[PDB]
Amino acid sequence: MGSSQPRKKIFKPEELRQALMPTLEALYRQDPESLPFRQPVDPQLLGIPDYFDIVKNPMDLSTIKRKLDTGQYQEPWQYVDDVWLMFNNAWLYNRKTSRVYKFCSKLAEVFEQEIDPVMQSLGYCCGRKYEFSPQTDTLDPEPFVDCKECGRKMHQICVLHYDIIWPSGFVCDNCLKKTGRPRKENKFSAKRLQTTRLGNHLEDRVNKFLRRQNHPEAGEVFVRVVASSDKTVEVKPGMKSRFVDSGEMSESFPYRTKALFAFEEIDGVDVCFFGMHVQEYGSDCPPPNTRRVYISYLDSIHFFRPRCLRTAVYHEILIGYLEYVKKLGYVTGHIWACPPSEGDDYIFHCHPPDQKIPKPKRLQEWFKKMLDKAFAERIINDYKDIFKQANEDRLTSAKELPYFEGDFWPNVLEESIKEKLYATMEKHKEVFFVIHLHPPIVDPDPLLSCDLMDGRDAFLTLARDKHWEFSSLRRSKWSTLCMLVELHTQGQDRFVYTCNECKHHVETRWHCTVCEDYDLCINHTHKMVKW
Ligand SMILES: *O[P@@](=O)(OCC(C)(C)[C@@H](O)C(=O)NCCC(=O)NCCS)OP(=O)(O)OC[C@H]1O[C@@H](n2cnc3c(N)ncnc32)[C@H](O)[C@@H]1OP(=O)(O)O
Ligand code: NA
Ligand SMILES: [Zn+2]
Ligand SMILES: [Zn+2]
Ligand SMILES: [Zn+2]
Ligand SMILES: [Zn+2]
Repeated sequence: MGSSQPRKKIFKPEELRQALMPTLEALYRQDPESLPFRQPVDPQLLGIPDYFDIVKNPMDLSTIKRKLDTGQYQEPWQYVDDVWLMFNNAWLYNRKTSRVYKFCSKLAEVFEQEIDPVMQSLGYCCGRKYEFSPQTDTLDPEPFVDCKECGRKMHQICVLHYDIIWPSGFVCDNCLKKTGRPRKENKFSAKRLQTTRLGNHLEDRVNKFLRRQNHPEAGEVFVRVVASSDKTVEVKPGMKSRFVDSGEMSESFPYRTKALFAFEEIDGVDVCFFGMHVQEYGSDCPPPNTRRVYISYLDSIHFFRPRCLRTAVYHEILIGYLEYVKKLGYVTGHIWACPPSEGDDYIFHCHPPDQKIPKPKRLQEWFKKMLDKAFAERIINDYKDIFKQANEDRLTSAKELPYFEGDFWPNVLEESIKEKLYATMEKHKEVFFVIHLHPPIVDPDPLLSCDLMDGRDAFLTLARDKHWEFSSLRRSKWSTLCMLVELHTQGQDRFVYTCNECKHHVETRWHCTVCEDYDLCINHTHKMVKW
């Protein structure tokens, strides 16, 4: 296996030592925390024959200092990787309550805030050793990539490099200030996802809302509908033979499901922070589902900036949804406020460890607060929970309850035929909402075939494979970076162009500077370029 990198950056021992050992010194100065670490662990002094069967590679301050003094480190990452082995040996062998487990953690905390700046003016991203959170003994490591001119290794996630975006390879940031080069534009951006009138309504709505507070840290939000597709919900086999063979409810119900996500600009790059799947039952769907929308799933990662605006924006999105479908012609909407099972994530592959999953009452209350200003903003006229609504309308048949795909009710009914039930309704009153917003329906928006977001399973699965975690701000940015590459490139629709006056087909064409999607034939107010 041969090596080439003609003008590599090589660090001479004194360069490395002179820069890196200010950091080792900070660790030695921690008294008493550092004293079990100034020496290699001696299992016969400590009475733990355990150790070398458990820790297959001991490491300690003294060893790292001698490696540093003799020059056994060629690249700084080897120095960094050795102390993390020292910490990792500590955190492993010892119980999470040990004294030296803690000592270590204080040492880890100081090495974290010392190594990052040093490694940065050595031209590197951080001085951290990163590994992906466990899946179903081993962890997978964060990827690295090497600058095409430096040869110096950096965290793929730290510098957000992706070959599909920049196919000429990765080149570092100061080798571009010396190249005179600025980095080519990332054209695979959340904003540049295909725009739709639904998506525009919600981003246009929250955007000046955020200006309504004008907090300095706020950045742009892009809302995009990334998948849209006509589906049919089959009536499940219990109610199957008892209501449709009779002919009182339909065999299937046609709906249009959409998946839609919201992104914010953080540190200059798209971060995805909200996702939702809806079911829209139009005006030719027969009773009981006619003119009804339903929120299958909703999920969130909390890194929205600033956090004192976070939830407000979730609401304005939801508010904007009912505002949008009201006008298109929908009349009632239906929420099942059920908080995530397990450590089961609804949409996003791996939530932050310290993001709290609400108690159902908290989420119920949340949805009630959300609804209260839809009423007040003159948007919906009111809303009840399912019983102050079911028997206000005096429902008595099992066939009158809206019948949605994957909803609770189709399956409680499903094997209540197998074996009473108005009681199983009334226990779960506050988890199911019914929203009154108020001539056929028209979805102006086209259909977006994008299998990845055709239901929540495709996206979760692919992130698990590819370690697109939403665990931290930095991992969030990286899996947004790649989520968007998947949406842009391997979506299932490719585009025929039309010229807005001529009805006609175009390939050669002129496009407006500012119009949302406006081309016109060579065969007007706007500045146009030839595309
Ligand atoms: O930040 P929120 O407005 O998030 C609302 C969401 C519904 C988007 C969110 O909860 C989410 O990501 N849900 C994922 C799955 C889901 O909701 N599925 C249902 C689809 S119908 O508000 P939260 O409700 O998340 O919490 C706000 C504050 O309350 C604290 N908190 C949440 N959960 C808690 C539990 N179990 N115990 C104690 N406190 C809990 C959070 O820390 C939040 O407080 P801050 O001061 O903002 O940190
Ligand atoms: Na342990
Ligand atoms: Zn890094
Ligand atoms: Zn470089
Ligand atoms: Zn024309
Ligand atoms: Zn025009």
